[PDB]
Amino acid sequence: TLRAAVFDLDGVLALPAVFGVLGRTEEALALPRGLLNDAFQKGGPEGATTRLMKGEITLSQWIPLMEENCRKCSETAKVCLPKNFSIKEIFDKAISARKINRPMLQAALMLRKKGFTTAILTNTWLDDRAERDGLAQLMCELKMHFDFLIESCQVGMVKPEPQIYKFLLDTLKASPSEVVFLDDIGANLKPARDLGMVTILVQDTDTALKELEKVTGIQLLNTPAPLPTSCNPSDMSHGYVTVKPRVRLHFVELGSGPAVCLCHGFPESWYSWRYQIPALAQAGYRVLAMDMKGYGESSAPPEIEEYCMEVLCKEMVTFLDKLGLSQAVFIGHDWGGMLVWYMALFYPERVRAVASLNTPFIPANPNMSPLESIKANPVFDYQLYFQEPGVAEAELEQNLSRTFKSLFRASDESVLSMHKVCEAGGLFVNSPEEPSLSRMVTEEEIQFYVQQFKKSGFRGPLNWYRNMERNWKWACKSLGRKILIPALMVTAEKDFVLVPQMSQHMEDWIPHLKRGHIEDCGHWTQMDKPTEVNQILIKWLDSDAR
Ligand code: NA
Repeated sequence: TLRAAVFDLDGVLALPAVFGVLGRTEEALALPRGLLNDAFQKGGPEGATTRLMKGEITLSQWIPLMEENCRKCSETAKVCLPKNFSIKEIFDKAISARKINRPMLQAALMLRKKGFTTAILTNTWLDDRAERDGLAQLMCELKMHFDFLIESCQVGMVKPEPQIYKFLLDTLKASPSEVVFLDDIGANLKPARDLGMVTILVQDTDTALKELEKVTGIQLLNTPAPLPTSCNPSDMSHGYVTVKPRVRLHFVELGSGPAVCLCHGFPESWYSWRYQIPALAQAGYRVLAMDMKGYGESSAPPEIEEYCMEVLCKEMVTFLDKLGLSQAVFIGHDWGGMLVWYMALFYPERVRAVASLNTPFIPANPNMSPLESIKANPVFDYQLYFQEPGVAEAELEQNLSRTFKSLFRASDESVLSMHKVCEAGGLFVNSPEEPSLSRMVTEEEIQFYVQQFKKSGFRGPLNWYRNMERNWKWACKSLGRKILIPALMVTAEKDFVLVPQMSQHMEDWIPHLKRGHIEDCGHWTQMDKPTEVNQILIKWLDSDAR
């Protein structure tokens, strides 16, 4: 019968509770027990703290009223507050120390995944302190995971008044017996129990989650490690820049801080970074996840030479110029990784730092045609199949769902071997018509790629492979250079085309190179091991890109 879960903020979704600082301050200063808690609740429904929680006044206006209450309580107790006593300092530290209670958030996310409507209901204030950004960030991270956020200072009602509970039920569109309500303050839980709500008094998180699990019948404790947060395309900010007549690049943008430009490979999308975008934004970066030229909402001109590396790099420089960005960190995967190494070699002044997933940096050999180098490696046979215009386009466009379901597979799920493709007659000739769904992707995720590729198909994307000679002549101009800006190379153990061993000589040309390595990871690094990718990238960005 339960179909809604409501959580308090202080002491439930975030710990240590700010309210607990009154007791901790009394004990540290050896003040009479309850002195600061009595000053905080002084006047009850008519006192300063209720006015603050209803939004009548702001936190900075309340701070001197709380201080006056502290003195009235200390005078009646016959005691004295310390010389440097500061309510602002006490509250600044408590708010800063209070972090998200990750197991409680994990449980709310699980209930929402199982069809529950979730909400945060909190008695809170209008924070106008100089340090208010810290709590604004915490609220942004939390609220995105809930259907509703109800704050006392916005609605002009406070717990435990009956009106805020009726407002909550109207918001949830639910009868009280269909709601579980979690709170750490017994008095604020009482009105919800009177209406008939299932209530949980939260002291330690583990016991609260055992009660929640028992009453909902859903496993919440001891669960497998969840995936990082993903992106819902319709919830993102979409940006568009014209880099030349007829050529417009699309990107998704999230976060504040140093600009980080994510460059996908073939045949992908900005959406290939769906697990990285929220994580990097939360870590303090302004993420720009591109639809590379030829893909998604970016322009896809038909000419092969529009996709040579020199042109593609010049366009990424123009993209930064139009956005007013002097630099960005460039992170690439597959063809995007090849692009970011050439951005580092030709435009180091515009690249704050560079990172590649899977694609190594191997200098061009000026004594061998790129055609002969490609012919020498059996795993690169699919590149020769992609050379003749129209052949691979017809195969890849014939059934888009089959194409993405065949390509996007973990290392132990393959249906396509990248060798003997020309002799076989195509990539999918020994592959099923209706491939099974990989554990890495849902049907809904495959359908997003299908819809993106309906616009321009595979001509633009395949043209990235049709400039081997042009790219080789341009790369040969850089053979006397080294990459001396901050760089990271991430290898994937089970990518059988871009094998880790191919990156072994990179330090000869990038002497200060940093590395990451992902075990049991295939070609589709970002979606195969997203937790590991996020950990490696954030660690590297925080040490080398700030
Ligand atoms: Na072949």
